[PDB]
Amino acid sequence: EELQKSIGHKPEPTDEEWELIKTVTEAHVATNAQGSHWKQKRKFLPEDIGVDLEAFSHFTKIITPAITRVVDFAKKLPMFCELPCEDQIILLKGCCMEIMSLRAAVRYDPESETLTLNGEMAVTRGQLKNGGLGVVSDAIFDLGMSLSSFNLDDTEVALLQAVLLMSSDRPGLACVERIEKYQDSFLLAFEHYINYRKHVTHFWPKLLMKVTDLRMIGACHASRFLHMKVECPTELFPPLFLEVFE
Ligand SMILES: N[C@@H](Cc1cc(I)c(Oc2ccc(O)c(I)c2)c(I)c1)C(=O)O
Repeated sequence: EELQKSIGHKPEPTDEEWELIKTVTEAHVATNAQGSHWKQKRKFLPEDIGVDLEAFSHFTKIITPAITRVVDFAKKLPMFCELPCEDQIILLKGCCMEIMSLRAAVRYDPESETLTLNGEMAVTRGQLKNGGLGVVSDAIFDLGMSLSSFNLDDTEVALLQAVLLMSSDRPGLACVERIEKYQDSFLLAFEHYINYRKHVTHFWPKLLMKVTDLRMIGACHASRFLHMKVECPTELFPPLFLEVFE
């Protein structure tokens, strides 16, 4: 590999990696709300709506499905299934917001300047921000605008998600080595898929910087959550939302 890159060849996926790629892609497509017809099926949140009580209410009433779809995505990855229960929980809690944010970001529309949540609710920066996210909204929107020129396909989005999922640095993990090895497997297949796609200069390095940003979005959301349960009541939070962000 290192030798091949030296010569200047950009290795494309092996047959082994194409299998992994098909698996991850299908896992994402099956659990991606509203499939590919999301634009027609989206409804714009009334300009008047939107910590703003009602805005927060709308978002939190649909976060349960969004969350379980992330779990559904992970369940369809055999590597994820090989991990012990404790690690599975830790990986899910860790990447949940990161992946949900990605899925919202990739559905940014310059025309309306909105993101689409769960493929059905189109919101502006101001609305998402006032409904509880604060600056996390700015971060997700900036990412979305930024990603439009990356022209990511379902496979690329799927692989980003898999890389986020398999983070061996989540506190409390037991299977550090194994999870890192899983991630390396995804990263390699990812880079090979990107060579095959032939996008844009320094594409791969630029994409990896997005991984870091999604990381940040997850972390700031944790802080936002602490700010929220100081304001909003506790009864305003759905049970699964509480389980994941504790
Ligand atoms: N759109 C995604 C899922 C998704 C659903 C929702 I509601 C989102 O807004 C949030 C998220 C966390 C919060 O604490 C609050 I308040 C609002 C986002 I960002 C993403 C998908 O397609 O799976």
